[PDB]
Amino acid sequence: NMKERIHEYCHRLHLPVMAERWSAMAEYASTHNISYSEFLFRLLEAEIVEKQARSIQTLIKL
DNA sequence: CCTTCTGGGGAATTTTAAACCGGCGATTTTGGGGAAAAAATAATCGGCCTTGACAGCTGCACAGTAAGAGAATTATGCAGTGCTGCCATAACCATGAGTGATAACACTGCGGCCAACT
Repeated sequence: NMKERIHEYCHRLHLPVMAERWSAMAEYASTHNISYSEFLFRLLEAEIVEKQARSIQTLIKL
């Protein structure tokens, strides 16, 4: 199906965040009118928020 | 007594039969090509007719000559040792040439560090 392959690719790119955020943003856009560009913008926003949180945690760990 | 008729023979001419040679029309024969059929030769198939073997197994004996295996004996080639002489090599200095090295930039290999998944 589509969801399983999406999650596969997301994890292969090291983006379980992508699997999680795509669910939320997809639900929101299906419940709203989000142009594909804005949907992608929200996707990248969530990805980089989680990525920056992880990077800060790793730096503090070091 | 005389006249007319007839017959034989030699020469000239005509016709028909026979034989040869040539010309003309027909069949035959030779050559080549294509197709069909027959026969010859080789290979493959089935089957009948006839008989050998299976019945403990073959190792040994003698004949003569030659080969070979083992042991003893002998010959010879290698090695070992001493003394003397000759040839090679090695040691030094000089000069030339080749290669290992050094500087600089570019590309690649290896080790340290960071992150992602189980």
